Amino acid sequence: VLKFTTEIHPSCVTRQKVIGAGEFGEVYKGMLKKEVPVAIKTLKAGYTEKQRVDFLGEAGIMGQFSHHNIIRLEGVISKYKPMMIITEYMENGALDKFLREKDGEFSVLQLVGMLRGIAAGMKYLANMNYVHRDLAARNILVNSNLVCKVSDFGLSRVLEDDPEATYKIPIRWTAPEAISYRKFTSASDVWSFGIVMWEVMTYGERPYWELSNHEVMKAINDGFRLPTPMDCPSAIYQLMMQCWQQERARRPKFADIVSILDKLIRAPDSLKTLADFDPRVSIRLP
Ligand SMILES: Cc1cccc(Cl)c1NC(=O)c1cnc(Nc2cccc(C(=O)N3CC[C@H](C(=O)O)C3)c2)s1
Repeated sequence: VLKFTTEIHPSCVTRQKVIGAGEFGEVYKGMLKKEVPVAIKTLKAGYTEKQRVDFLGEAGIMGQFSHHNIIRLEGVISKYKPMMIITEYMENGALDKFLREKDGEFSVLQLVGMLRGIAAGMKYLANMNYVHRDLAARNILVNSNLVCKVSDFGLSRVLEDDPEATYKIPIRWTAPEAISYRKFTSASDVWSFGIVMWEVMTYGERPYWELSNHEVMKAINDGFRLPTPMDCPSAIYQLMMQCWQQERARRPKFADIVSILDKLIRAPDSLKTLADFDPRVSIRLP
């Protein structure tokens, strides 16, 4: 896969600021030689064979894709150490943190547009035979045009690197069959997409609040589902609910999701009809 990747010389790359970090490398904002901003992920000397395969495997996978809603690879530094993966720079960072910092600042149409973009990237990945396994707002990046792009690619590194994945998966974003018998498919990614819809429409509320992982699994198995967000179009809540069908075959495909979201956006008055919100509090005044 790496034959598809541009090998970039280190003198073309300036790291400027740390924006992410782990035990074996960091992510930087930087510039790439007409200079352009880029994100730069490093792998420090001493890495194992498995770490090298996982790290360059992420770039190898990303280099196979060309889609507006999938993070673009610019190239790699593999002939010098530390090794680096260089991608486009998404100026607004991770979607979950972005929404929590911008609570209430977007229109419903803007939020639905973000979901359409995520769904288009996921339809592309699914049709390219790539199962994400860790779809969540924390793994979507947002640029200065409000474009949302799917990130976090690889094999075993995806669930290994995510702190939300517990002994190892991120339970409350994961479909039942993936938890119960390890069946990860594009239809389990659709379940996750339903969770991401709820994260977007709530401005980054944590799914299921303080329920424990066991309590979430028991609730889902008993037929409970997340309640409607505040100010959520009825069509959007119906769509996320259908993503959470227990029976995999009843879930929409991403092709259906993209189609529905595009129709709603193109007739935006459809989004003015809101699902009823069940208040958890009662305020009464004489
Ligand atoms: C997705 C991917 C896979 C492998 C290797 C790499 Cl280099 C990448 N690309 C990335 O991780 C990223 C691309 N764009 C990113 N943007 C980003 C991430 C986290 C925070 C921010 C952000 O909003 N910041 C605002 C304050 C600070 C700044 O102004 O740079 C950081 C931006 S991360």
